[PDB]
Amino acid sequence: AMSVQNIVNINESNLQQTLEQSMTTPVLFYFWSERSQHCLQLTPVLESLAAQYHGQFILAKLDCDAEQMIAAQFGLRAIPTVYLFQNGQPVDGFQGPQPEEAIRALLDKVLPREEELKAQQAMQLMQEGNYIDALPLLKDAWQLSSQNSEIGLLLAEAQIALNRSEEAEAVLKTIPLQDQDTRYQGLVAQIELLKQAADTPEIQQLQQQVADNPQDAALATQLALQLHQVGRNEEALELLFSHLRKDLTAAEGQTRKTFQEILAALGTGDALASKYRRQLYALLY
Ligand SMILES: [Ca+2]
Ligand SMILES: [Ca+2]
Repeated sequence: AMSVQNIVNINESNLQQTLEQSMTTPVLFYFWSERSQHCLQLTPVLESLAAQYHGQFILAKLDCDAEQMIAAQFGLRAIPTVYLFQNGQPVDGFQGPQPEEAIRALLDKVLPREEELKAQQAMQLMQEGNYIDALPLLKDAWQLSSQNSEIGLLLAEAQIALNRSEEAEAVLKTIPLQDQDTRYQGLVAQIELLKQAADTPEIQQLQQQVADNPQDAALATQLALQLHQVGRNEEALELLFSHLRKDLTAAEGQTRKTFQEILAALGTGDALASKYRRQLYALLY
């Protein structure tokens, strides 16, 4: 049934739909009467909570004078009654006037928390491969949830698809041992595979040659270039930046040129690049 600000008036034409809606979205049934002075207080309050809650619950007004038989079916003892429905089943409710505060308390006890809504917005974005916009929702939701496991797993999954394996690892190390179940174990395996896939023969050999020659700018620069080949961009940038802090001519300007090519490749939309651009500017000028 179509709502206007998430209010529908119940009659025999829409009872069954609304009861069915209740399986997915909680429904606040409000048994009311034009003749009830108490309904005159309650009505305005319930309608504006129906506005302020943006579809998180539907208000189902049942006029008990116009719809006497539908009302007898619910088993009313007084008008007004307000009953929260979920799964076609009454959950909680009350009878008589109530301040806004008791109503919210009844509503918020059942409605999804901010972090759950955020997690669901993020899951949709991830559905649309928009991992990049899912990330801030998941960080937000994860903090709000006090770093709960379920959200944790989603946050790690997002960081992995974004090639932020280090960040994902840091999240997963957070998870209680008892929650290290199937999904978690798949994530840990992905990470190991990702790491292995980025640990190239050429990188391994250049690595050791810089471990033992921690001053050859040209060696560090070819390495940085290999790291870039496989998306290890942060390591490649920090290492090129280490040597630029010492000499801007490093390895005869190849350090600076490689540094700026990587930044070019990462584009304007990269937090990582944008960080390093500003450090570069401050260092050069
Ligand atoms: Ca378990
Ligand atoms: Ca400066």
